[PDB]
Amino acid sequence: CTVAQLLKQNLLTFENQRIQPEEELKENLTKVVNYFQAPIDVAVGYGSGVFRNPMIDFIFQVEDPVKWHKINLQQNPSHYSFVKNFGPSTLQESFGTGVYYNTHVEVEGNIIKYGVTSKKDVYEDLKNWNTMYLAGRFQKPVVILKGEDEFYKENSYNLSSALHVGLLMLADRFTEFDLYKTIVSLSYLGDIRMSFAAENPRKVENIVSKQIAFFRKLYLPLLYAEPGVHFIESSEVLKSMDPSDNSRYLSFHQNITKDSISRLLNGLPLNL
Amino acid sequence: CTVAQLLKQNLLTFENQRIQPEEELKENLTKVVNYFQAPIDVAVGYGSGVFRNPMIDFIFQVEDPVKWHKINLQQNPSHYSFVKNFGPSTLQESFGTGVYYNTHVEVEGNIIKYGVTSKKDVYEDLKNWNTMYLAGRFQKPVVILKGEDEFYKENSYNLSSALHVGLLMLADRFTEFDLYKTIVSLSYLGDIRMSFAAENPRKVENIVSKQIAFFRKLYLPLLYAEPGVHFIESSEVLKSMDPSDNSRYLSFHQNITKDSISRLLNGLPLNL
Repeated sequence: CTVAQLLKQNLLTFENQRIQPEEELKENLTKVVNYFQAPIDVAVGYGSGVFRNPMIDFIFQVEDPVKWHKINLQQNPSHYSFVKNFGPSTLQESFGTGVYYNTHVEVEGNIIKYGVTSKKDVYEDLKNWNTMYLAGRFQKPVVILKGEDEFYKENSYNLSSALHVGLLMLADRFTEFDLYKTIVSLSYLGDIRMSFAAENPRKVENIVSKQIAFFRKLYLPLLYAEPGVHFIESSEVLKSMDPSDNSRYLSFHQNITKDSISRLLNGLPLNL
Repeated sequence: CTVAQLLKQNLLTFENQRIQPEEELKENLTKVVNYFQAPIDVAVGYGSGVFRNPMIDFIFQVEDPVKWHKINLQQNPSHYSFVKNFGPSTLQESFGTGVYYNTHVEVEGNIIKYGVTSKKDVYEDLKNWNTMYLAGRFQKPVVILKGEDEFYKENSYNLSSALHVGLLMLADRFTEFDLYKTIVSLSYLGDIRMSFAAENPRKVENIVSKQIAFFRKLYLPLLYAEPGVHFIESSEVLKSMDPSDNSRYLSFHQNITKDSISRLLNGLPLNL
């Protein structure tokens, strides 16, 4: 594969999001997601365990959390930290909100950490950016183990919106490195608040530099299709560049008018 | 004044925050602030009307919004956009929330736009970062027309925490430009969501470059006092540098250990 092939990716089938891991590592993560009996609608993998002893982080989007946590309690009560009372407690309030994390849980010889959240509040964030605490996590390279094509359709507008905010911040001439570092800076605090990011946070430069091939697969097709954003490098260097190359970063030019900025600004989910 | 003088600023008296404008513009601003009959506790000035026809932006922090708006309604009812009902109807739900804005208002020959919010909820954000929508605004150069010494004390931990997040994101060697651009990237989306930022948003490089003298007054003393962060430039060039000089950007080195990053991380308000 080459960087030029990344530009002609089918955006209507969401080919830019179809990031699959190593064939050995793939079904190893399917082994741990098919282990759970409770119905998982969308399974997400991310972190140092997926994008390579390390712990593999997961996100489980569920039809509804109270019933999912019920069945998982019957299957794996050792994952939780329960309370035994002396009286004849809390039933729904503990599981009905936010994302519930279970850390350092062994499943198939893998130390896993999975957060369970409502699929509805993820989709609402992916299209409205109510808090962007969830959407910001998916503006970065992730692996979808289950429910892929349904999730790609909902995240496409989120990815597009992320690039638009980047174009709003960067000037006339910018490099792809400045763009990825900017997109990462948007969700940095939110990923710390949601316990998404590495348990000890990494540097912005290191996040992008080590995942440059997947940041390109995500956003380079959106840059090629975005009207008014021109590639400066010729097609000869794009056909000869490996996506994981950090020796050269592509530079861009964008048309910056009063109408272009207002078009970018008004096409995002967070304006009244 | 020189960049070297900015390094030995009295942090105990919050001298790094005491940003006062031109003497002619300062009296022109307090004439607008003192015009309001309702009691304003902390008057904030920001935007292109303060850091220079343009509209001047304000933020009024009040002890209680419902009784503040009642006094301002009977004094300036033309500022608001009221409703008239045919029946003999909200009362408190319209003002006991968020920040209420009145846009394109003349006060004293100046077209101004002032937002009113609870001083209690500002201090809750300046200390805990519940949403950082309000705190992110004061991580950037602002002018305090009223309630300075009481506001500076509450914002000092906010500024210090902002620099710590920047150090979490920047690598071993970084420039002051990289630090300011990163700090701005943290509050960029939050300022759009709160209508703080200019009604047409500006590029990050322009926000920093045109305000470099005040970003230096804010954060250079904090970098001097921060343990493990050393200035690379010699004291001879710091004594010959004007704070508003964009020709040279100071570079830094920081010591990056697992205990240094954990100290920065756990010293922040947003982790349970």
